[PDB]
Amino acid sequence: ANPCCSNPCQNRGECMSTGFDQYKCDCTRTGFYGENCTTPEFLTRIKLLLKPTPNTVHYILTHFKGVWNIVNNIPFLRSLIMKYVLTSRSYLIDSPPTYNVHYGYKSWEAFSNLSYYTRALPPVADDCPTPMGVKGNKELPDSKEVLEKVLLRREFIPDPQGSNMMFAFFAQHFTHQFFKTDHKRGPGFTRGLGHGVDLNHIYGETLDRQHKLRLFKDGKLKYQVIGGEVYPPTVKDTQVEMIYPPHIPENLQFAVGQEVFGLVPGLMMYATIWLREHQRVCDILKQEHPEWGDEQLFQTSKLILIGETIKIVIEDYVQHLSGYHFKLKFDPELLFNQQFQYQNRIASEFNTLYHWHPLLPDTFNIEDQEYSFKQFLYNNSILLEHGLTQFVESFTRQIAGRVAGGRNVPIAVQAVAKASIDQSREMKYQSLNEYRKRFSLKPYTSFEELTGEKEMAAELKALYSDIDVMELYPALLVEKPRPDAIFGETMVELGAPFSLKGLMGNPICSPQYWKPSTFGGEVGFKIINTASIQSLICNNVKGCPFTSFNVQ
Amino acid sequence: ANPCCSNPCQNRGECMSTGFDQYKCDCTRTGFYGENCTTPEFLTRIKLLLKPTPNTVHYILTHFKGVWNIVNNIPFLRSLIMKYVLTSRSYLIDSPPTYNVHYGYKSWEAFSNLSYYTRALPPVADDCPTPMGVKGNKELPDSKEVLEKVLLRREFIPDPQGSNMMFAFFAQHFTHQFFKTDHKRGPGFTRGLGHGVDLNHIYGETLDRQHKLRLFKDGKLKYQVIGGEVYPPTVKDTQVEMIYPPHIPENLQFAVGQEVFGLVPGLMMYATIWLREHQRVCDILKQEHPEWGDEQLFQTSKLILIGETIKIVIEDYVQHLSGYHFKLKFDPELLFNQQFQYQNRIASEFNTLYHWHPLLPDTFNIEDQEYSFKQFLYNNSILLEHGLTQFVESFTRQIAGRVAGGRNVPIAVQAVAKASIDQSREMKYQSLNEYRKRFSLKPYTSFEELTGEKEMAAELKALYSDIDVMELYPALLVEKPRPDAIFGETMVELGAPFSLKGLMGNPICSPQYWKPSTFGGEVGFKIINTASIQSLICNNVKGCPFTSFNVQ
Ligand code: HEM
Ligand code: HEM
Ligand SMILES: C[C@H](C(=O)O)c1ccc(-c2ccccc2)c(F)c1
Ligand SMILES: C[C@H](C(=O)O)c1ccc(-c2ccccc2)c(F)c1
Ligand SMILES: *[C@@H]1O[C@H](CO)[C@@H](O)[C@H](O)[C@H]1NC(C)=O
Ligand SMILES: *[C@@H]1O[C@H](CO)[C@@H](O)[C@H](O)[C@H]1NC(C)=O
Ligand SMILES: *[C@@H]1O[C@H](CO)[C@@H](O)[C@H](O)[C@H]1NC(C)=O
Ligand SMILES: *[C@@H]1O[C@H](CO)[C@@H](O)[C@H](O)[C@H]1NC(C)=O
Ligand SMILES: *[C@@H]1O[C@H](CO)[C@@H](O)[C@H](O)[C@H]1NC(C)=O
Ligand SMILES: *[C@@H]1O[C@H](CO)[C@@H](O)[C@H](O)[C@H]1NC(C)=O
Repeated sequence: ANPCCSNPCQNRGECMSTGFDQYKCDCTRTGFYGENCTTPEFLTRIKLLLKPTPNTVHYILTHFKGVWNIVNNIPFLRSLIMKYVLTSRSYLIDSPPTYNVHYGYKSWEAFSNLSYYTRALPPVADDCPTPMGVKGNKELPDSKEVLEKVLLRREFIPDPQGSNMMFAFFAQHFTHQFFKTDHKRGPGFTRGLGHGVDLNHIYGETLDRQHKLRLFKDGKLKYQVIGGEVYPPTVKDTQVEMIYPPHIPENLQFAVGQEVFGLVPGLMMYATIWLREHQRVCDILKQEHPEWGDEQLFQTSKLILIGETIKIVIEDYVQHLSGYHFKLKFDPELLFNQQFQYQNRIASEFNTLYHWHPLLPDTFNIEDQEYSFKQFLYNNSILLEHGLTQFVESFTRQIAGRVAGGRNVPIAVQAVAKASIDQSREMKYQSLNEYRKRFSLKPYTSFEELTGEKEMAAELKALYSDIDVMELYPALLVEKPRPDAIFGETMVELGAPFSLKGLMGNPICSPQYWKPSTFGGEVGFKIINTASIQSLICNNVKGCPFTSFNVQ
Repeated sequence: ANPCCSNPCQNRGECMSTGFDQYKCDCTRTGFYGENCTTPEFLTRIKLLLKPTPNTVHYILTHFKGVWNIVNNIPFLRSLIMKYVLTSRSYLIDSPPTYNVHYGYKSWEAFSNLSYYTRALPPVADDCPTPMGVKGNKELPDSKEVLEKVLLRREFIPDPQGSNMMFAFFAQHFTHQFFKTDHKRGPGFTRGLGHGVDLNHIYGETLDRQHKLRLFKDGKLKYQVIGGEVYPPTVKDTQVEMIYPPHIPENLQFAVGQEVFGLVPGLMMYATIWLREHQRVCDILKQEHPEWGDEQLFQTSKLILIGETIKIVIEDYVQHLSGYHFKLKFDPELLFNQQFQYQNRIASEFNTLYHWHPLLPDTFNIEDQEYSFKQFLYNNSILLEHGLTQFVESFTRQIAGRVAGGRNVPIAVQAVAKASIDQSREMKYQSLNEYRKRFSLKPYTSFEELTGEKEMAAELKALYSDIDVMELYPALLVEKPRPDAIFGETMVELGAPFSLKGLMGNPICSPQYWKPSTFGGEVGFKIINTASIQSLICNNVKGCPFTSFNVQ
């Protein structure tokens, strides 16, 4: 019955109901006027007829390698480009935040309550007739059918871009500091109240935890030496709360920080590399500051490690991911002369679009072995069995599945994939098209336009019947990838704006923070400014195993 | 022993210890280079030799009434001026926040932990020799001596600017949503985790509270009709936790929202006016939105009331306070084209500089009576006895004490004044001069320069011996007021930057929020844009008592 159920306001205007069966669009600053913020203002016209499309843009970024190699060596230009990608991307995210599972309207509860993931688009009014608003049928197609028909994996489809199990697991570890659904409250609620790259997955979400994981000597994190390698301390020694199956023999119940990283050796591999890293910096810092004490050593390293993380995430992780030939750059000063909010609130659409389960192969091949999901899970004895060096070697040399394209979700995690479907639904999401539009994309005219092929498209059409009812999660995985890429337009276009705001909207990037002394001097500032995934592994892994997020 | 104890870094450069008995200044972006961020860069030189002083600036703003009457009538100019006071003021506040009681260095703990009030200047290293760093004696002068000698009130000194008990009590009520020391943790810790104008003092700091204070009908706040007037409901009925002396007969234990507002009828007078206001808007909104429900009515009104508050605070409260002839303006768009962070962390220095106890008269004269502190306190029977209209009349017609100038602290709240002295000390504050400098002021060369007279100045010199050791709180109250003003340079120059950031760094002011629909339409947007203290009282008080923050 809500007159805004039809989602009538275009170009980002807001729908306000002014009656019962009447509504109104707040086209403020949308650049468009008219009943539904549709009639563009003259200047809008100009901009529109001059702005390339994500694909043409993507094309240039993907081709002309030579030109790019010139561009990448002319600092001004590089900063000029990065600055723009940085600003244009960011302008797509509401900051300060608005809307959440419970609020389709601004509200102070929505703004102040940090327990909710924010929303890029409001939920759907509960009294709307069809689950996507007004379009489509009384109910969406059965998630089990959707799952099986176009999601489940038949033959493992490797990713053409090259993503290996180093990339796959980094993505798990990294995003898991912020993606932490409080399943006690419901999807839509988070436990990462730090809403970003705060490194809580290393240090603990709370002071008590952090304090239990800490050594209180030279600023270091607690640990243990097994074999000759440095591993996280036990749950029995530290007493931190970790999630482990009742049969772990104790002694393998590592502590770490993010309570769920004991569930997969790939996470614990990284969790150990970072513990190692923290300690390393404590040493580097302590050499510079004989006068410092345990806290300033700790607090300063945590700042450096957060810097390294943001550096690696843009110049290695996202670089690989992008496919672009342009050398992305992590340089805070780029936004010192730009209007930019140094704050972030993680949106559930970024949580949902980030369920990259179609990256997990069918077996984890750790040189001389090929473990099953069943044997890999919760098995840190494998980790102690092979040990980082030959783990970075194994995983560096092991492609991951393709995310976009369709039918690549391991039937092992099919329960998780269906869950993504079911939750988006209970969270009253909007169609893939509403989202596409919200992100300046052109809505798909047919399921086939979506997929770029016919059998899945066909199966979708049978199921959803109207392209304008196609759900966001499924369509992201069942979507025509760009050339020899891992994802399609939708995934890169929604996630990009989200990923860059949380990375650049971190306080260490603010003019007041971005200065040497913040990090313990000009030496700690290099640590951040010279960080790479290769350096992270070289410095903390036994033999300087060569690494990459790309399989050779 | 900390080599930074001497506070060697000038022009806002940060001190980093690089040794044990060696330090270093991070003059980044300070505009100055050289060992102590002292040698100005050429461009700095230009700015410096062209920037008037707070007093000459103040002069112009205080004089030339006619010229101002012209400027106040040419929109462009007015926006042009307000925009600059708004931007220049704000650039004096670290946002994102840095430093706190426990951290003299940036730290993630400092940044993320919302339980601490932030710090404009870092605390003093615990291993520094003298309590202000390196300068002064092993101990500051006895607070009791300082209190009695230059703080306590002899003969009531009324404020030459005109402040009445309407102003005095509004400042109490308003600032008390954000100034809420958690005396169980220690000074330096706050309970207003909303860090600003969120109106928790009306709605409750928490959802549970809010929910108990709420009616759940038409979006209204719970209440009761006594006589014929509308007053807050009881603690018995609602069950909210209020602070009241064990002898309040129940039935006079009003609920309200800020747990300490039952302690003084002046607070409860406002707390009842705002309850009334909320309800009023619920009615206005409901008329516009027959389709809305209890939540949207509630959440929307709260946003409007937060708007009115920011409107009244800049165009009436700060307007009066300022003494300026220029018409201040609350207009969010002024900052839509400016770099500005829409966030705020309340600093303890703002808490301390805001203890305006020298405003309280010796008796509360409520037309036909002159109550003593002892009879006014916790006495809401007086409120029910006289009743808002003749309360706004009484208080409108009653000057308040002068804050600056010296010796005007009611001996009745001398315990609170001494406490301000004690706590600043325990919180390891810095001298008035360090603060003056941090706020682009010229340090006082003598106690007499500070006071603008000799007996107190003399008593101070006996006591502190070095001007450079004079403490921030005392000097604020014992300071030469500007002409016929209530405070001096330091109070206006520190508190200004603070007060404007918290007011303008509110999400409702952000481009995404500042739009009609956010407030329920173009109607609720007027409520905000046409708000005045006179309107607030007219609409909710029995006979439209004329009001003002100025005594005739
Ligand atoms: C073998 C490793 C993996 C396993 C077994 C696995 C398993 C799961 C499970 C059981 C959930 C929770 C399902 C629910 O009840 O809602 C989940 C959530 C998630 N997974 Fe994975 N996953 C793995 C790898 C990945 C990878 C490589 C990514 C890539 C980014 C990923 C991203 C996510 C995200 C973003 C969530 C949501 C986090 C949250 O909201 O708490 N997963 N995964
Ligand atoms: C008759 C009313 C008043 C009484 C009896 C009173 C009493 C007190 C007391 C006992 C404290 C706490 C002292 C401590 O630190 O232990 C305090 C704090 C404070 N008072 Fe007053 N006061 C009154 C009026 C005012 C007014 C009119 C203002 C003007 C703004 C004011 C501003 C403050 C501020 C800013 C604080 C700090 C709040 C906090 O940090 O919790 N007070 N007052
Ligand atoms: C820098 C580049 C861009 O903005 O074009 C870029 C940045 C971020 C992403 C990105 C997209 C989805 C999930 C995580 C990151 C991406 F795919 C591409
Ligand atoms: C707007 C005006 C200005 O900046 O000049 C202004 C702003 C804030 C204050 C102010 C000063 C001391 C305590 C509280 C507020 C003030 F006294 C004057
Ligand atoms: C605006 O949208 C409504 C609802 O979708 C539609 O019925 C109406 O005709 C549209 N009007 C214009 C001018 O676009
Ligand atoms: C956040 O808000 C929702 C509803 O307003 C509520 O269910 C949840 O408990 C809130 N959490 C807190 C800590 O206020
Ligand atoms: C765990 O790893 C060990 C050693 O790598 C392996 O032999 C075993 O099969 C795994 N555990 C399970 C339950 O499969
Ligand atoms: C810098 O500050 C220190 C400590 O106050 C002082 O002793 C030193 O002489 C100053 N040097 C310069 C060049 O300002
Ligand atoms: C904030 O920090 C201080 C010390 O680090 C601590 O005492 C306080 O409990 C912290 N609060 C929270 C919520 O972390
Ligand atoms: C409170 O004030 C009322 C009305 O002004 C007065 O009659 C009464 O004596 C006071 N209460 C007490 C306990 O004295």
